[PDB]
Amino acid sequence: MPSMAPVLKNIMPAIVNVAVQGYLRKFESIGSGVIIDPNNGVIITNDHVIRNASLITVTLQDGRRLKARLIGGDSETDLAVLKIDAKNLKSLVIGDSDKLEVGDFVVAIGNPFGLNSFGNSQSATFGIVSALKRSVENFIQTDAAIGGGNSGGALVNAKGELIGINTAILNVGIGFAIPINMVKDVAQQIIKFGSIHRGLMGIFVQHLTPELAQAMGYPEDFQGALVSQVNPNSPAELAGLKAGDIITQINDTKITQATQVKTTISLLRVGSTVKIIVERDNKPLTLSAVVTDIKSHEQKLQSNNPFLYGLALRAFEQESPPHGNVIGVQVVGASENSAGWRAGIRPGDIIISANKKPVTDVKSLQTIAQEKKKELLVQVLRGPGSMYLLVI
Amino acid sequence: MPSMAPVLKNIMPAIVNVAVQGYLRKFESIGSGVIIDPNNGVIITNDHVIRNASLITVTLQDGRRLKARLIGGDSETDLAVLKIDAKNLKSLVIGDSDKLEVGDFVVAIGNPFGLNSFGNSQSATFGIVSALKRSVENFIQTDAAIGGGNSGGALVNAKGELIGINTAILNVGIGFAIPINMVKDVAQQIIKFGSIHRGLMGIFVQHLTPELAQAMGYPEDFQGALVSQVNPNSPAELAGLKAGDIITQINDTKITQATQVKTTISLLRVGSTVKIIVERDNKPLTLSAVVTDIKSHEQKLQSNNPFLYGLALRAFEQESPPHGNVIGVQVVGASENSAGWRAGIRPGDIIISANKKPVTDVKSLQTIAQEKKKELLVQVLRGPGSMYLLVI
Amino acid sequence: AGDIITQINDTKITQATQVKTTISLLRVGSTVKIIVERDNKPLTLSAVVTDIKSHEQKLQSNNPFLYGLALRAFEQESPPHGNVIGVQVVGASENSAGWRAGIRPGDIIISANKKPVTDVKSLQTIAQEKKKELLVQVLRGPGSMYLLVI
Repeated sequence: MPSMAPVLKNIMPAIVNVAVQGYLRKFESIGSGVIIDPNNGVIITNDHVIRNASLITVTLQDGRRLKARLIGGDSETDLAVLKIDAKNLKSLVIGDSDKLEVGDFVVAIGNPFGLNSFGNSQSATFGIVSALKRSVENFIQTDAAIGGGNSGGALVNAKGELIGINTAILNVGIGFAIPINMVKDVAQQIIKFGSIHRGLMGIFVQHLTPELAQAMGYPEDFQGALVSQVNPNSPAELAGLKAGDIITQINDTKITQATQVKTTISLLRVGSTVKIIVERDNKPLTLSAVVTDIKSHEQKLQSNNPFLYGLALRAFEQESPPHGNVIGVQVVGASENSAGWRAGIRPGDIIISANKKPVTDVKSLQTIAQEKKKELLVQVLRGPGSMYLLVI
Repeated sequence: MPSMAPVLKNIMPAIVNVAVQGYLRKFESIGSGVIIDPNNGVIITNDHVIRNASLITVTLQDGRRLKARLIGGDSETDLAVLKIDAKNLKSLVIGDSDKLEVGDFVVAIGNPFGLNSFGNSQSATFGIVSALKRSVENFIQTDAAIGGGNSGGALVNAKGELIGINTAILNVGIGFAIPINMVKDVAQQIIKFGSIHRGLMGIFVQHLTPELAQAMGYPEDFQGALVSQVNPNSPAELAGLKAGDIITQINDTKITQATQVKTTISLLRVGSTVKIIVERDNKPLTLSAVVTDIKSHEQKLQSNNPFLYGLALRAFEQESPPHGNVIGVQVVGASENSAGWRAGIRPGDIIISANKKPVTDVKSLQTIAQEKKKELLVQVLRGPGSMYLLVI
Repeated sequence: AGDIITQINDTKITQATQVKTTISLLRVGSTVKIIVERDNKPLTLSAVVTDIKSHEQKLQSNNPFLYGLALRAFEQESPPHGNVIGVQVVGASENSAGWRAGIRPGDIIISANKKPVTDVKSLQTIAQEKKKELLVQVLRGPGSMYLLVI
C-alpha cells in the first residue's frame, strides 16, 4: 500500500516553527524553517519571515522552544539563515533542484498563515511540480498548497530530499518554492560573510528557444544561455563577450538555461575570476572575467566622462521661435545623479554652446568636454528662454 | 520512482498559447489550445477564448508566434477550431472519454487566467476525475485545477492521452473538461462545413436509474436512455418512438447513459437517417428516423394550423359580471410569434365566437379554424370589455 | 495626387463626399471609370476594386518583415548602452509580423541577421536576405533581446 508516510515521518523533525516579535507598532508573525545543518544548528527560512524582528524563537517537533540568532538575510532572494544552539537535531538529505521536472511528485511541509501555531506539528500537502522557475516567474511552482501557501518550510521530492524552500506571495491552489541549489549558495555565503555583497558583470541573458537556436545555426535541442547585450566598459566586455554568444558553462556549472546564469553570477563576489565558456557562430571560446564593485565601476564611468556622464544626448537642428534656427545637442535624458543634473541641466534642454564654443553634434560636445579644466560652461535653450550653467 | 514527468514531456509541445485582440472597446484575452492534427495545423480551444477576435496568435513551446485562422466555432458546446500553417508540429494520442471513471488520475495542462503569459510554458496540475458529465452538470469534473482553472487546454489521463478539453466557469479546487469524444465530432463537422447546423429530432431523454429500470421490468444493472417524451409531428414520432422506450443504440454507438444520447443527436445534421435501437416492455425494436430542419418543422406546424398555432387553449364556462354567463375558449397562453398574437389575442382572452359562430370548446374552435378561408374573425372578451380581431 | 475627379462611372462628382459614397458601395471585382482633370486635360482612368483582405495580404507578403512598421534612423548616447546606432521603431501596427514577434514602439533595432543597422535602407536591405525569418536585436530601455520576425 503506497503512502508518503514513511518518508515524511523521518524528515518532519527537520521542519520547524519560526516565531517573531518586533516593531514595524509591535507585531507578531510566524512561519516555518528548515534545518539544513544539524551539527551547527543552521536553519533556513525566508527573509520576509524574520524582517524587523527583535525576537526570534524556533519550536522543534520535539517540544523545545529555542532562542534563535540571525546570522544574516538576503531580501532579494528572500532567504535568511538562523542559528540555534542545541543538540540532538535532525535534518534531511539535500537534493539537486536542477534535476526537477514538471510532473514529479512533491510534498510541501509547512503551516499556512492561519494554522497550528500551538502543536509542534507542521502541515503536509501533496502534488506535482507544475512549472519550472523562469526569471511568479521567479520560483519553482507546484499545485501543493494549502491555506494560501507556506513560507520558510520545506519542499521535498518523492524520496524525501529537500528540493526547495517554500514561499507565500499574495494564485489559488498554487505553491511556490525557492530552489535548493540557489539556497545552498546563499547560505554558505551568508555563513562565511554575513551577507551577499553583489558585484557587477554586465551580462544580460535570454532564454535560448529551439526557434532561436536554429535561426542562429545550432540544432533544435541545443542548450545554453543567449547573451542579448554586453554593456560597454563592463567586465563581460573586457573578457570578450559579445551579443549573440551562447553561454554553455560558467566555472564548474554547465548552463542549459538562461535562468541558471543570472543566479550563479549574482551570488558571486567582487574579486572572483569567472570562467565563461561560450559558443560563437559554432566555435567554442573560453573567456575569463573579473567581478567588480558596482560603485567602483560607476566611479570609473564618471571620472572618465566627468561632465556628461548620466546624460542622453542627440544632435538637434530646428527652426524654433523665438530663437530662430537652433543648432545644438538636445538633452533627451539625465540621471538625477549626474554633474549635469546638479548644475541644472534638464531633459528637453538644448545645449548650444560649451566653454563659449558652438556645439553642432554630440561628438562636437564630447570633444570640448575632454578639455582639461575644472568645469564646463554650458549655454542651454529651455523652451523660450536660456540659461548658462556650470558643470562641476 | 513514479512521476508524471515522462508522459508530460512528450505531450507538452501539443499544448499552446492562444492570444486574442479585438473590440467588444479593445480587449485582450489569452487562453490555451491543443493541437489535434499536426499535419494540418488544426488546433482546438474554447469558443469563449476566441469570440470577438480580430487577431488570434498561437505561441508554441518551441518559440514560434504564429498567426492563426478561425475555421469555425460553436458557442453551445463552447468549442472553436483553429488553423495555423507551420511544420514540425506535435500532437498526442487522442483517447476515449466514454471510458473515464471517477477515481482515474488526470493532469490538466494549461495556464490559469493570471499566469505565464510570456514563457511558452504551460502549467500542469494533477488529480482525479471527481464526477462524470451529467447534462456544472455539463462537463467532466476533476480536482485538478489551478488559479480558477484553465480554458482551451488539455485534460489527459495517466497514459498521456487526451480525454478532454479544459474549460473555466466562474467551485474552488474544481476543474472542468469538455469530453474528447464530443470534441472530435464537432471538430470534424466544423472542418467539413464551417459550423454545426443543428436539426430536430424531438426526443427528450432521462437518466435510467437502477430504481427506474426495475420499476419498468428490467434488471438493476440494465443500461440505456429513458425516453420521457416524444413530441407530436416530430421525427421521433414518425419513426415510432414512444415515451417509456429505452434507447440502447444509436447508429453505431451503444447507449448506456442518457447524456450520451443528447450529444450524438445534437451534432447530427439535417438529412441524416438515424438508426435507433430501443427496448419496449422487454422487446427490442429498430426504428429509423430522419433529422429535419427546425424552421421547416415550424412551418409545417403553422401552415397545418394557420390561425391557432402557438396558442394554449381550454374550455371555459363561468358567470362573469358584467358579461353574464360566458362560454368560450380561454387563451391560456400565446407565443408572440403566432398569427394570434399578431392579430391582438392575449393570454386571458376568452374566444366566444369564430367567423360569427359560437364557440363552446376547443374542438369546436379547431373545426371552424379548419374552414378554407383567408382569415379567422374572432370575438374575444377581455376582462370587462370586448374586441373583434382578425387572424391572418 | 492633385488630380481632380469629375466623374465616377455614371455619377457626376461635384463634391468630395460623393466620392466615398459612390465607391464604398462598389463591389470587389468591378471596373470603375474615374474621370479626372489633370493640368486642365481630361483623362479617364480605369481601376479594379480589390478585396481589402487580399490587398493587405499583398502588401504583407511583399514586405514580409517590416510591414506595418514606422521607422527612422537613430543615433544617440543612451546610458548605459553607450552610443546606440540603429533604427528606432516609431510605430508598429498591431497586426504586423513585427508586433507578433514582440517588437514595440520605442524599440531600437541595432542589428539584423547579425549585422549592424545604421539607417533605414540598411535594415530594408538586410531584411531582403532570402529567408523565412528576420533575426533582430532590439534595445528597449536598459535591456535588449533577440526576436525572430516570421
